[PDB]
Amino acid sequence: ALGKLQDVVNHNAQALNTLVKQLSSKFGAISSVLNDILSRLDPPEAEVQIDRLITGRLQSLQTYVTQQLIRAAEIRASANLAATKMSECVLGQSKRVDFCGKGYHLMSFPQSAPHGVVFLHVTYVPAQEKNFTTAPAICHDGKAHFPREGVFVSNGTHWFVTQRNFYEPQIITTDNTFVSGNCDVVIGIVNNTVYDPLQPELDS
Amino acid sequence: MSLGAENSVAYSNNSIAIPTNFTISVTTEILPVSMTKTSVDCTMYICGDSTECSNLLLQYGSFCTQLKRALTGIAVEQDKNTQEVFAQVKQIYKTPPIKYFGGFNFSQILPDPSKPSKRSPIEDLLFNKVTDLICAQKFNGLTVLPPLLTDEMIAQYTSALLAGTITSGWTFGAGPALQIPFPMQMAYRFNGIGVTQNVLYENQKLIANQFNSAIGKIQDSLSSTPSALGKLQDVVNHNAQALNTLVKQLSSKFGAISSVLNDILSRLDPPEAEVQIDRLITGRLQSLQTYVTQQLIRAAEIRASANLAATKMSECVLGQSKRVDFCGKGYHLMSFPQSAPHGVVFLHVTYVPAQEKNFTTAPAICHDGKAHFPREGVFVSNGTHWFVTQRNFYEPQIITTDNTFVSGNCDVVIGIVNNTVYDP
Amino acid sequence: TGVLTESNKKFLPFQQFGRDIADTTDAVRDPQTLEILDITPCSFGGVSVITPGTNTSNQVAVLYQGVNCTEVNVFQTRAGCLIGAEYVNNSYECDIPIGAGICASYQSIIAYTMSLGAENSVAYSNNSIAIPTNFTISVTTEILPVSMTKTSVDCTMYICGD
Ligand SMILES: *[C@@H]1O[C@H](CO)[C@@H](O[C@@H]2O[C@H](CO)[C@@H](O)[C@H](O)[C@H]2NC(C)=O)[C@H](O)[C@H]1NC(C)=O
Ligand SMILES: *[C@@H]1O[C@H](CO)[C@@H](O[C@@H]2O[C@H](CO)[C@@H](O)[C@H](O)[C@H]2NC(C)=O)[C@H](O)[C@H]1NC(C)=O
Ligand SMILES: *[C@@H]1O[C@H](CO)[C@@H](O[C@@H]2O[C@H](CO)[C@@H](O)[C@H](O)[C@H]2NC(C)=O)[C@H](O)[C@H]1NC(C)=O
Ligand SMILES: *[C@@H]1O[C@H](CO)[C@@H](O[C@@H]2O[C@H](CO)[C@@H](O)[C@H](O)[C@H]2NC(C)=O)[C@H](O)[C@H]1NC(C)=O
Ligand SMILES: *[C@@H]1O[C@H](CO)[C@@H](O[C@@H]2O[C@H](CO)[C@@H](O)[C@H](O)[C@H]2NC(C)=O)[C@H](O)[C@H]1NC(C)=O
Ligand SMILES: *[C@@H]1O[C@H](CO)[C@@H](O[C@@H]2O[C@H](CO)[C@@H](O)[C@H](O)[C@H]2NC(C)=O)[C@H](O)[C@H]1NC(C)=O
Ligand SMILES: *[C@@H]1O[C@H](CO)[C@@H](O[C@@H]2O[C@H](CO)[C@@H](O)[C@H](O)[C@H]2NC(C)=O)[C@H](O)[C@H]1NC(C)=O
Ligand SMILES: *[C@@H]1O[C@H](CO)[C@@H](O[C@@H]2O[C@H](CO)[C@@H](O)[C@H](O)[C@H]2NC(C)=O)[C@H](O)[C@H]1NC(C)=O
Ligand SMILES: *[C@@H]1O[C@H](CO)[C@@H](O[C@@H]2O[C@H](CO)[C@@H](O)[C@H](O)[C@H]2NC(C)=O)[C@H](O)[C@H]1NC(C)=O
Ligand SMILES: *[C@@H]1O[C@H](CO)[C@@H](O)[C@H](O)[C@H]1NC(C)=O
Ligand SMILES: *[C@@H]1O[C@H](CO)[C@@H](O)[C@H](O)[C@H]1NC(C)=O
Ligand SMILES: *[C@@H]1O[C@H](CO)[C@@H](O)[C@H](O)[C@H]1NC(C)=O
Repeated sequence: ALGKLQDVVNHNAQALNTLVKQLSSKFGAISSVLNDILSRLDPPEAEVQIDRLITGRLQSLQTYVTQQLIRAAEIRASANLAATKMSECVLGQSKRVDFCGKGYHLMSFPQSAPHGVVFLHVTYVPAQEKNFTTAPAICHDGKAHFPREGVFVSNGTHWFVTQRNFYEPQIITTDNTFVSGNCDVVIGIVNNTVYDPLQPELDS
Repeated sequence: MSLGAENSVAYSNNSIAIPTNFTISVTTEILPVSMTKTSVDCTMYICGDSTECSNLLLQYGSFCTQLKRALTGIAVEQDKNTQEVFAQVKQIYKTPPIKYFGGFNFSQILPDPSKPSKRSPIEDLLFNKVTDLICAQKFNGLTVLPPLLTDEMIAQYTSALLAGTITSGWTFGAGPALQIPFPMQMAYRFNGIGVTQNVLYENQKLIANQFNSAIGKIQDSLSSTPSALGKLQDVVNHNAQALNTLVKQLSSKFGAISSVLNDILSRLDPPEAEVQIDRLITGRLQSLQTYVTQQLIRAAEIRASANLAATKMSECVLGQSKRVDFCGKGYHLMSFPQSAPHGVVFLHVTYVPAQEKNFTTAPAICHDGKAHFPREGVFVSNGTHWFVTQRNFYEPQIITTDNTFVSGNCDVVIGIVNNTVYDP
Repeated sequence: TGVLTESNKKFLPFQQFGRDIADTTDAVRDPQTLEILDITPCSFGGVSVITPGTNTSNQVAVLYQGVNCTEVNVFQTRAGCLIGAEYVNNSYECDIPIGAGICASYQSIIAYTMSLGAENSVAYSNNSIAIPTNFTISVTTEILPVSMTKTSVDCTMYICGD
C-alpha cells in the first residue's frame, strides 16, 4: 500500500550507500586509500595517483548530484500534484473526473505520512440501477415539454420525471417541465398528460 | 511577423451579442505516452569480449549497477505510463451490433472488423503515418525491450473507452455503466455547457451532420498533413538518434592509440595496454553515463506528458470538462481516445458559437415598481420588444414571472428599463 | 566473432568488406571463392528470472530476452524464449509481467496472455435508460510523495578526507 513513500526512502538510502561504496574504488590507481598512496610513492607519481582518485570520486559525486536533481524534479512534480489535490479535493468539492477518487467526488480528508500525504477520498458511487423506458419530451396540448432538471422515465404504464443520478419518480407537472415549441419537431416525443397545480385551485 | 488579425469589439454599455447558431468542431490533440524501453549491457558495451578490460573495469565500482538500475526504472516507468493512460477501465465495453446512435456516425473511430489489427480507420492511419540500425544497436550490447501492452491490446482499451463513452456517456467512469440513448447523452452535454435540451433535440439532424463532417475532415486533415504527428515521430527520432550516437561512440579513440581493444591487446605490453584500455574505458563510461542522463531527462518529460494524457483521458473522455481549452478550443462536449504509436490522440468534440447577432440589453426590467432579473438568461431587445433568452443560443421568450425573479424596487439598479412582465 | 550466413547482396568487383548505417560490419567477401557472406554476431540476451515469493515456492522460470527458442516447458514469445513456464490458453489478470502481452503467474508457473477486463455488453437502445436507485459511499486512498531526504555533501572531505 505504501510503496511510493518506501520507494523514495529506498532510493535516497541506496544512492547514499552507492556514493559511500564508491570510495572503495581504485579508479585505475594502485590503491583506493589516499594515505597508502602518500605513504608509498614519491610526489611526482603520487600526484598522478591522487589525480586518478580525485577524477573518479568527482565523477561519482557529479553523478549522484545529477540523479538527486532528477529525483528532486520528480518529487517537486508530485508535491505540486499533492498541493493541487489538497486545494481542490480537501478545501473544496471538485467536478474533475477521477482527480479526487473514483466516483462522484464528495469530500476528501488529508493524512500526514512520512515524506508524503495520503488523501482519503469520500465519493458517491451509484448502485442498484434499474431499467426504464425514456423519451426526450412529453407532448401535451400540442406543446412539447422538456425536463427542467431531470429525465422522463416510464415503469411500463405511467410516465414520471426523476433526477438523473437517483431514482425518485415524480408526477410530470408544469412546475418541473418547460415548454419549447410544438410536438412536430422532436424525434421520439411521446404523448402523456402534464398535470397543472392551478387546476384544483380554480376548480374548487 | 503579425501577431494576428486586428479585430475591434464594439463595446457599449447596453449592447450584447447573442449566438444564433453553432458549429460542432472536432479537434486533434497528440500526446506522447511512452518511449522505447532500452537496456544496456555495461560490460559488453564498454569492453566486449575482452577479459582484461572487464578486470580493469571492476576497479571503478558500482557504475554499471547504477546505469542498469536507472534504465530498468525507465523501462518499468514506460509500462506504468501506458497503464495509467489507457488502462483506466476494468470492464471491456462493447458497442451494440446495430450501429445506430440517432444519426451520429462513429465508423472512423470504432474498430474495423475487416482489418486484422482490429483498429479504427483513424488509428490505422495514425499507425501508418508514424514510422539495419536496430541490428547494429543490438550487436553493441544495447537491447530494445518490448512494450508490455501490445498495440492490439491498447486498441482494445481505446475501443472499450469509446464503447463506454458512446453507450453510457460519463456514467461508466464514475461507477457502473448506465445505458442512455445517445441524443439524450448529447442533450446532457449541451446542458453541461449551458444550452437547453430543446436546442439539441430540435436540431438533432444538423448536429449529427456537423459531427460526421467534422470527423471526416479530421481524417482528411491527418492524412494530408506531414507535420501532424510530429511529437510521436520526434520521440522515436530522439530515441533512435541517442542509440545511434551511443553506438557511434565506440569508434572514438578517447585519446588512445586505437579504438579497438583487440588491437591494443595484440600490439602492446600489459603495463601500457592497461593505460590504453583505461582511456577507452573512461571515454566509453562517460558516453554511457551521458546517454543514461539524457534518457532520465527524457523519461521525466515523457512521464509529465503521460500524466497530462491520463488527466485528459479522465476529464475529457470519461466526463465533461468545464476547464477552458483543456479539452479542445470551444465549449467542450465530449472526447474520443485513439491509440497511436507511443501515444494517444484525443478527438475533442466541442461546441463553437456562430452567427452572432446584436441586441439591446438591460440589467433588469422594471414592472409595477419592482425589479425583475433573469433566472437563467439575459434580457435582449430586437428594437421594439423585450425578450429573455439563454446566454449561449438565441431563443427569445416572453418575459414572465416564471423566468424572472423579483429583488427590490426600480430605484437602485443602474440602467433598468421599463417593460411589462406577463403573468401566467 | 559471428555467424556467417548466406548473402543476397551483389557487391561490386572492387569491394571487399561491408558496413552498416552506423559503421558496423554487416557483410564480407570471401577471398578464396568470390561469394558474399552476411556477418551476423552471435546471440546474446538478458537473462531475467521470473519467480514468485520464496514464502510460497522456489520454482523459477528463465526468460532469454530477444533470443529465439531454437538458439539456446519451453515457450516462444515476442519478448524472447521462456523456459520453465507452460502456456495456458486461459486469460487472467497480470501477476508477473513478461512482455508483449504475456504475463506469468503461479498456480507450477504458467504463462498466459493477460485479460484486459471482464467483458460487459451495455444494452444500448434508442428509448431505454438506466437510473440508479441506491448509492455506496466509497472512501479510497491516494498516496503521494511530498519531500525527500535533505542531503548535504562536504566535497573536500568526500573526495580527499584528511
Ligand atoms: C408504475 O408506477 C405507478 C405509480 O407508482 C403504479 O401505479 C400504482 O400501482 C399500484 C400497484 O400496482 C396501485 O396500488 C396504485 O393504485 C397505482 N396508482 C395509480 C395512480 O394508478 C403503476 O402500477 C406502475 N406500473 C408498473 C407496471 O409497475
Ligand atoms: C399523439 O397525439 C396526437 C394528437 O392527438 C396524434 O396525432 C394524430 O394521429 C392520428 C393517427 O395517427 C391522426 O389521424 C391525426 O390526424 C393526428 N393529429 C394531429 C393533430 O397530428 C399522435 O398520433 C399521437 N401519438 C402517439 C404516439 O400516440
Ligand atoms: C454590432 O454593431 C456594431 C456597431 O453597430 C458592429 O460593429 C461594426 O462592425 C463593422 C464591420 O467590422 C465595422 O466596420 C464598424 O466599425 C463596427 N462599428 C463599431 C462601432 O465597432 C458589429 O459588427 C455588429 N455586430 C454584428 C454581429 O453585426
Ligand atoms: C445554422 O448553420 C447550419 C450550418 O452550420 C445551417 O444549415 C445550412 O442551411 C443551408 C440553407 O438552409 C444549407 O444550404 C446548408 O447545406 C446547411 N448546412 C448544413 C451543414 O446542414 C442552418 O441553416 C443554420 N441555421 C440558422 C437558423 O441560421
Ligand atoms: C458512416 O460513415 C461511413 C464513412 O464515413 C459511411 O461509409 C461510406 O458509405 C458510402 C455509401 O455506402 C461509400 O460511398 C463510402 O465509400 C463509405 N466510406 C467508407 C470509409 O467506407 C457510412 O455509410 C456511414 N453510415 C453508416 C450507417 O455507417
Ligand atoms: C421583434 O420581435 C417581435 C416578435 O417576433 C416582432 O413582433 C412581430 O413582428 C411581426 C413582423 O414584424 C408581426 O407579424 C407580428 O404581429 C409581431 N408580433 C407582435 C406581438 O407584435 C417585432 O416586429 C420585432 N421587432 C423588430 C424591429 O424586428
Ligand atoms: C419608468 O416608469 C417610471 C414610473 O412610471 C417613470 O418614473 C416617472 O418618471 C416621470 C418622468 O420622468 C416622473 O414625472 C414621475 O414622477 C416618475 N415616477 C416615479 C414613481 O418615479 C420612469 O421615468 C420610467 N422610465 C423610463 C426610462 O421611461
Ligand atoms: C436492462 O434490460 C436489458 C435487456 O432487457 C438487460 O441486458 C441483459 O442483461 C443480461 C444479464 O447480463 C444479459 O444476459 C442479456 O444478454 C442482456 N440483454 C441485452 C439486450 O443486452 C439489462 O441487464 C437490464 N438492466 C438491468 C439493470 O436489469
Ligand atoms: C440501499 O443499500 C443499502 C446498503 O448499501 C441498504 O441497506 C441494507 O438494507 C438491508 C435490508 O433492508 C439490510 O439487511 C442491510 O443491513 C442494510 N445495509 C446497510 C449498510 O445499512 C438499503 O436497504 C438499500 N435501499 C434500497 C431502497 O434498496
Ligand atoms: C455609455 O457609454 C458611452 C461611450 O461608450 C459614454 O460616453 C457614456 O458616458 C456611458 N454612459 C454613462 C451613463 O456613463
Ligand atoms: C581459389 O583456389 C581454388 C583451388 O584451386 C579454386 O577452385 C578457386 O576458384 C580459387 N579462387 C579464385 C578466386 O581464384
Ligand atoms: C432504434 O434502434 C433499433 C436497433 O437498436 C434500430 O433497428 C431502429 O432503426 C432504431 N429506430 C429508428 C427510428 O431508427
